[PDB]
Amino acid sequence: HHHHLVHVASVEKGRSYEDFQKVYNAIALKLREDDEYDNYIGYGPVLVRLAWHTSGTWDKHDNTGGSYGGTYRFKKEFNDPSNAGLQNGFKFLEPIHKEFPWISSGDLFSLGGVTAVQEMQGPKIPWRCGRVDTPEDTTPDNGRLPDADKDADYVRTFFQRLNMNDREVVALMGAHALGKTHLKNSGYEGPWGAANNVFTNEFYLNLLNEDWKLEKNDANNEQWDSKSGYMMLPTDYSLIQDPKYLSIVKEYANDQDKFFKDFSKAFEKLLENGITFPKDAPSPFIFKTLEEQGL
Ligand code: HEM
Ligand SMILES: [Co+2]
Ligand SMILES: [Mn+2]
Ligand code: NA
Repeated sequence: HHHHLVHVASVEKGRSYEDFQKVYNAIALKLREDDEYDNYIGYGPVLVRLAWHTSGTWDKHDNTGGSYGGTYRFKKEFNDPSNAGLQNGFKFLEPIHKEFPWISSGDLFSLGGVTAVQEMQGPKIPWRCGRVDTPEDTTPDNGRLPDADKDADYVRTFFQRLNMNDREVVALMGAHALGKTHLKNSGYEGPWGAANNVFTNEFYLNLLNEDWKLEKNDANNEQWDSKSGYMMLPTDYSLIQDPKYLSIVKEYANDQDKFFKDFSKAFEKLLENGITFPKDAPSPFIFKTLEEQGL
């Protein structure tokens, strides 16, 4: 059994590193300017989640979904219950897309995530251009993004569809250092940590070090809560119930640099799943932060 859907990366006509650095800079400047959003968390976390949700529809079996097509712009995916709240990220990106109308939707959504991680002091994420918009009938159906009310076996099985192994899964879930759950979006409420617009290994430290109590929230869903005001989803808590996940959680809690390196690889892989880069395509771009540019 096999399929023949191939998505070849095609560089936006005549564009090079300097063009994409300008898009990065525009995103980063707006992150700095529109910093009141979500009680001064800012838009960084929602842009990371947008990049992940637009990429995380991928199915390795038939190459449907994924970042290439930019299909979140279509109402079926836009209105996926799993994507509730991402509209805020999309709205943030609208004036960026207006200024740089040549960038594909896929490139913009993925670059938004890269920019957010880097501007929030995370590792450098190499990023490749060339995603090409595909039509409305290529939009994947709802239900390909993960449920939160599940255990480690669910998590492991879920992520096999994205060709992610245990280490890649645990690394990727470290992004929950950023932002928070919002009851109206997901039926869960609260942050995973304190410094939730700074990219760190705090998710792993909190998971291991806090005193967690299994509680019911105001939407009648179970979540783990600490006296510090943090929370963990059942899927997150499963990373310390499963012995193979627990070993990796401990590794990243004890070595931020290792987490950063593994996250960077896994996040680039996530954003590139399903894309064929031709042999003569440009090398991955590593963008400078605003702080690096003195901007
Ligand atoms: C089993 C896998 C996962 C589950 C079940 C899950 C679940 C959730 C849920 C329920 C929220 C709250 C949404 C809201 O109420 O606004 C959330 C937020 C978030 N997740 Fe995940 N997540 C998963 C994996 C990931 C991955 C792989 C990434 C990135 C690499 C990620 C990044 C984020 C970010 C950045 C937010 C914050 C959004 C904000 O503050 O606006 N998550 N996640
Ligand atoms: Co098939
Ligand atoms: Mn065939
Ligand atoms: Na400010």
